[PDB]
Amino acid sequence: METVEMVAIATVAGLLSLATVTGNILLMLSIKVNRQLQTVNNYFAFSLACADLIIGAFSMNLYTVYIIMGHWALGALACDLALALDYVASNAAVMNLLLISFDRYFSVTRPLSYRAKRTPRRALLMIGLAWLVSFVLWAPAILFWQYLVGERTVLAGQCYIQFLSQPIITFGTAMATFYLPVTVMCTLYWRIYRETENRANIFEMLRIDEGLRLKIYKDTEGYYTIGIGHLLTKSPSLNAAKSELDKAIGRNTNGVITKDEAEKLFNQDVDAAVRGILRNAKLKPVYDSLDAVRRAALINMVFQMGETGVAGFTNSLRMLQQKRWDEAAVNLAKSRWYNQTPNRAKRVITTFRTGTWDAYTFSLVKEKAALRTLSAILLAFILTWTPYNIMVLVSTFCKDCVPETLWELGYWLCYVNATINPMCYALCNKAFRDTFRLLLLARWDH
Ligand SMILES: CCOC(=O)N1CCC[C@H](N2CCC(C(=O)NC3(C)CCC3)CC2)CC1
Ligand SMILES: CCCCCCCC/C=C/CCCCCCCC(=O)O
Ligand SMILES: CCCCCCCC/C=C/CCCCCCCC(=O)O
Ligand SMILES: CCCCCCCC/C=C/CCCCCCCC(=O)O
Ligand SMILES: CCCCCCCC/C=C/CCCCCCCC(=O)O
Ligand SMILES: CCCCCCCC/C=C/CCCCCCCC(=O)O
Ligand SMILES: CCCCCCCC/C=C/CCCCCCCC(=O)O
Ligand SMILES: CCCCCCCC/C=C\CCCCCCCC(=O)O
Ligand SMILES: CCCCCCCC/C=C\CCCCCCCC(=O)O
Ligand SMILES: CCCCCCCC/C=C\CCCCCCCC(=O)O
Ligand SMILES: CCCCCCCC/C=C\CCCCCCCC(=O)O
Ligand SMILES: CCCCCCCC/C=C\CCCCCCCC(=O)O
Repeated sequence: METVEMVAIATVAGLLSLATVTGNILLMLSIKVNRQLQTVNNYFAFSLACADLIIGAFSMNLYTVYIIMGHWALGALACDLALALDYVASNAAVMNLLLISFDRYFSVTRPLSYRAKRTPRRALLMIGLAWLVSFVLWAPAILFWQYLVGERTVLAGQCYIQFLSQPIITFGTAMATFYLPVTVMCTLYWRIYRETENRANIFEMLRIDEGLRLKIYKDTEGYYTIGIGHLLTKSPSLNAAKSELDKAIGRNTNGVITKDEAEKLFNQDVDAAVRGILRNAKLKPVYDSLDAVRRAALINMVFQMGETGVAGFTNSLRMLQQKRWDEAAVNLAKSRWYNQTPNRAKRVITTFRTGTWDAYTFSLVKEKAALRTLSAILLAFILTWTPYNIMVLVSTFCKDCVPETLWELGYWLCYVNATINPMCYALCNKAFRDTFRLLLLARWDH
């Protein structure tokens, strides 16, 4: 290799390493330095940042020395240990994306029953096991394959995994580290998106009908409440209500909360109501029969009158599961419920009639930073790891088809995932972008 090429690769690969080290350090420090970022899902973001910091600092720079020198001059032990660090960190990154996806999946689908398991202690447990499973998966086969075969077939001046020499084995590892994780995460995301728009529609429906209060108030019974009828305490103390609010939110609210904190509290309530419906023998068959829109109209009724109240509408409930909506609408209107809240009752009854949201005027689903970040990091993994996995795919159908130059470039693209991951957080999350900016400006000063 020419000296002109040596300096150029060193500068470009060196700046890439610098951009990767900085970005993942900013991500780790942002979570450390900012309280608003100290959340359960960001424990996984920090864990992912640690894996990407190893890729940037170690893997990238060692790969550069290997390319520039044209051979491996550090010995077989140094080779096998460096391969172990590289594969274990790359797999720990994939396993961390799986932890982010699953946590986000359960927190949206099961907000009540999962956010009782969703502690920083359980995040740390899942993180450690992800790093341990990653090590136990790659490191023993990297170091001991030569001993099971009876020969080290990797030549001196060469560094690669011996068991990956056959393309089908490499394809097997690609199925387990790319194809299956990606299919699992895409399926998890489509469920997360569908649930989010479903839950947002129930929130906007009840916001119109019941009303949203961002400050502590008293309900009809005189108990302290917040949001869309979220009971804080039965205790006749405002400080007891404020303390129960801070325990539920995770911050010193002082009796005032945001719409998103009021939506999170409402989604636990939807889960509590849906648990009741499925446990009630009179509401369970009708709810199972109904579609997503009519399910929300039943939830609306439950939120207003209670479990037994809605169960009192025996003939309307029968007509709704028989798909005779015009008939069900007649019986629902001839009630004390319609007489008290005519505007709200008509809107609910129309929802049961049409099966649409026409009685209300709903906006498209507001994609929150969490959903957007998840989609961005998933697309970042698919984009940067696709070239290498296509190269693996074609190598199974054609022996030595893939040029050495292409393996080299596809490996570099895998590494680029570690560079673009902190960018996904900065583009999607305002709090990350401002903390990254704050930290960079603070470092520039002094
Ligand atoms: C999920 C497990 O991970 C993978 O399936 N991966 C797919 C792409 C290949 C990638 N690396 C790229 C650098 C290569 C290299 O020569 N590294 C040294 C300079 C010699 C030892 C250090 C080794 C292979 C690792 C990540
Ligand atoms: C050489 C060091 C580079 C490392 C920087 C850290 C990576 C994070 C930065 C990239 C994200 C870009 C931020 C711009 C936000 C624009 C928001 C938008 O319009 O959606
Ligand atoms: C956080 C993970 C650890 C980061 C440590 C980074 C060190 C790895 C970088 C590679 C360059 C150093 C390798 C020296 C090889 C040259 C010696 C020789 O010519 O034989
Ligand atoms: C209760 C399920 C057991 C979870 C054990 C997870 C093993 C560690 C590896 C991490 C990545 C694997 C996929 C993520 C599963 C997490 C699901 C959960 O939150 O329980
Ligand atoms: C993502 C999974 C792909 C990784 C492939 C590895 C599969 C696991 C099997 C490995 C068998 C080798 C274990 C090493 C045994 C050590 C023997 C000894 O004591 O010398
Ligand atoms: C995200 C979906 C992307 C679709 C994947 C299809 C595009 C393939 C990607 C390009 C890089 C692969 C390079 C293949 C080189 C092997 C051919 C050869 O023998 O020279
Ligand atoms: C990540 C930003 C870096 C900027 C992109 C430019 C660097 C990538 C390209 C350089 C590698 C060389 C590719 C051309 C093939 C040369 C063939 C050969 O080496 O035999
Ligand atoms: C300061 C660093 C300058 C940036 C590098 C320039 C990158 C431009 C993009 C195209 C890829 C260049 C690859 C060179 C091919 C030469 C082929 C060879 O002889 O190996
Ligand atoms: C021309 C297609 C572009 C493919 C993108 C590959 C990613 C490049 C990013 C990192 C820069 C590393 C410098 C290139 C190393 C030289 C390898 C070689 O061509 O022999
Ligand atoms: C609120 C604070 C956030 C704390 C989150 C802690 C998560 C744990 C992080 C991962 C550590 C994984 C181990 C990394 C190995 C590095 C070893 C090395 O330097 O080679
Ligand atoms: C986990 C802690 C790791 C500690 C770092 C150890 C660094 C490894 C040092 C180099 C030893 C190289 C082994 C020599 C094998 C020669 C084989 C050959 O050249 O074919
Ligand atoms: C025991 C289950 C009964 C269902 C609760 C509904 C009680 C009806 C009366 C009060 C209206 C309050 C406003 C709506 C929010 C209620 C939240 C909830 O308790 O799930």
